[PDB]
Amino acid sequence: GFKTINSDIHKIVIVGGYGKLGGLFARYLRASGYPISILDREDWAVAESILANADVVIVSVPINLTLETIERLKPYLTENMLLADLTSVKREPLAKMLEVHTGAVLGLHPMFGADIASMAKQVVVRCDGRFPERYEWLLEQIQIWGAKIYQTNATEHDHNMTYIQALRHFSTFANGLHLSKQPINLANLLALSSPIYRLELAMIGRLFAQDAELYADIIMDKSENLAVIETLKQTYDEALTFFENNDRQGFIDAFHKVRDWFGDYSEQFLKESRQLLQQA
Amino acid sequence: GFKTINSDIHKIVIVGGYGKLGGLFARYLRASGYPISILDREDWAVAESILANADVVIVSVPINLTLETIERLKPYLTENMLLADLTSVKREPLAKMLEVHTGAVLGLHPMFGADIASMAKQVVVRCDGRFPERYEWLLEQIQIWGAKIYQTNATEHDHNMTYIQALRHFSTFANGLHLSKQPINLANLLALSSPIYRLELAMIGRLFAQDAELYADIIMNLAVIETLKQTYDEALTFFENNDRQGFIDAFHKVRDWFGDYSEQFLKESRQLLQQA
Ligand SMILES: NC(=O)c1ccc[n+]([C@@H]2O[C@H](COP(=O)([O-])OP(=O)(O)OC[C@H]3O[C@@H](n4cnc5c(N)ncnc54)[C@H](O)[C@@H]3O)[C@@H](O)[C@H]2O)c1
Ligand SMILES: NC(=O)c1ccc[n+]([C@@H]2O[C@H](COP(=O)([O-])OP(=O)(O)OC[C@H]3O[C@@H](n4cnc5c(N)ncnc54)[C@H](O)[C@@H]3O)[C@@H](O)[C@H]2O)c1
Ligand SMILES: N[C@@H](Cc1ccc(O)cc1)C(=O)O
Ligand SMILES: N[C@@H](Cc1ccc(O)cc1)C(=O)O
Repeated sequence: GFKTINSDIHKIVIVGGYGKLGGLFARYLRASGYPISILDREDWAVAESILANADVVIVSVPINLTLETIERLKPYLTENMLLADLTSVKREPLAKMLEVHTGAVLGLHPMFGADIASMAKQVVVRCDGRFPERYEWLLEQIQIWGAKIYQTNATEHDHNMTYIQALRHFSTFANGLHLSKQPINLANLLALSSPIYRLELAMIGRLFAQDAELYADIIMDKSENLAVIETLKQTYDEALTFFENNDRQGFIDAFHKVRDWFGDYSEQFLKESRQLLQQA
Repeated sequence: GFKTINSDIHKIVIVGGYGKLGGLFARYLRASGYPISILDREDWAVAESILANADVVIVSVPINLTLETIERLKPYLTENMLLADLTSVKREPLAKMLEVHTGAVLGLHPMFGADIASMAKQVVVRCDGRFPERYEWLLEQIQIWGAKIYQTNATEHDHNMTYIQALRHFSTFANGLHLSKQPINLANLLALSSPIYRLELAMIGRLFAQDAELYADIIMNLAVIETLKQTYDEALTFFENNDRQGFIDAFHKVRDWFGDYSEQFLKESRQLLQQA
């Protein structure tokens, strides 16, 4: 149960609302006192009646269907409505929402999966479209759940996701792929693993419990993503050289330079990770 | 304070005892009622008196100095002593301990760093050298502190460390190296990061807070890192060829290799972060 920030909101439609993320937001919104209607894959025959008199429309469909879904909403949108999305990429969905709708437009990116037990300390990225004064209530509602909002423009958002998501999930993918080809039994590795070592494997394996299509569409979104993963391969080759050459001091010098780049974050991360495992 | 499993142990010598791991073991053993003498980098001129009447000698020096350090102990060792190590590699240190000492010999590998706040649920690998009946007390003592003992031979230990340590730390090293060359500011990435995404970066940056020498010696294994290089290529090909279904099919096959561990790891990681 959560405080209802805006009691003048009488109907919220979630497009893709039987999905994992859309469903999660539907639950949180219902628990905050807002009536929710769902428009999912088999409901378009009655889109007109589902969307009729909506105050808010939220789009949470597969990345590769998002832009066509936004266009499909066009005939049913009225100017008083808020149009928003939850998509992992922002530049193109935000531009498309602003093109199809003349009213308030808000881009969101929840930086978490649908398996969260609570919204406490989870981050949602805010990219303004139009009329932010009309949707302040929704940003405040999300914070009532305990989430934190961070604001960027949609282009900067996607630029940062190049590193945060495309690079990182590509890398984890390659690590899991590699492990899967090795002549080893995972349970044998786990028996020798203390908590930190178990967590090393968990951070790789947990990726594969999720939807392949999500990670495919994130990584494939733009040519900057291909470019950054091509450079990861070049760096892997550079790192390898130290071990082929048995150049222990070269490795150490590089390790020390990388520590200076992290700065005090290296020691903070060591501490945070230890505390995470100690409690648990 | 921990229960003293064996009250007949009157002197334990830790070679490398002012170090991070040696110092940690010295603190646990002192707290378990065992008198500790330290033999560190400067102390070899008085090694005769340090090692005199020792019941146990534990080696905890840099990996690259470990075998020559064991060799250097031979003149001060007597048959009744227990000789043991904490080294991250087991096959060469164990053999060299069996070579220079006629008495009880035990190989240990603590699977953790010195910054632990307790031994609860930490793993120590056990590789028997000689006369395990003589050192059961110490295996029990370590468990009194809350650690788990897992037993293997030194060859199988070393084989598993290829994957658990060499592979994983090399890959984390290459990822931090790569990140350090990107046109980004870490604080800015962190401000967009929910707890799971902060942990993605934490798991890389925390490597670099530790001793570069340790990871250099552990990694230097080459085969598995060279094959990782081959897998990076296969993975990249999906994105270069815009082969989405290929990627999805490969992702599904990896999930099947992890089996139910994928979902268990998703749950464990969620729980770890929610507790925080
Ligand atoms: N699950 C996550 O970790 C996560 C995290 C952040 C953002 N997102 C975003 O959520 C969206 C994907 O949703 P999900 O991850 O919950 O996956 P999902 O597959 O579980 O949900 C997607 C839903 O959209 C529905 N759908 C498909 N075509 C439709 C159509 N034409 N009209 C209406 N509904 C349609 C599906 O039936 C499904 O219920 C993407 O925008 C993605 O970037 C997901
Ligand atoms: N630190 C870890 O996370 C970790 C984990 C598991 C195992 N280990 C093992 O710990 C051992 C020691 O490393 P540490 O991590 O505590 O690093 P460290 O540098 O803190 O400790 C090494 C100690 O050995 C001393 N030393 C150097 N040369 C010596 C010599 N000739 N004779 C006696 N002492 C000497 C140093 O002065 C120092 O006090 C290695 O065998 C390593 O594999 C370390
Ligand atoms: N990467 C997150 C889930 C997620 C996926 C895609 C996103 O856009 C955001 C979050 C996790 O593994 O838990
Ligand atoms: N890898 C552990 C520390 C460690 C290092 C070497 C070892 O042999 C064992 C454990 C960590 O990052 O916390």
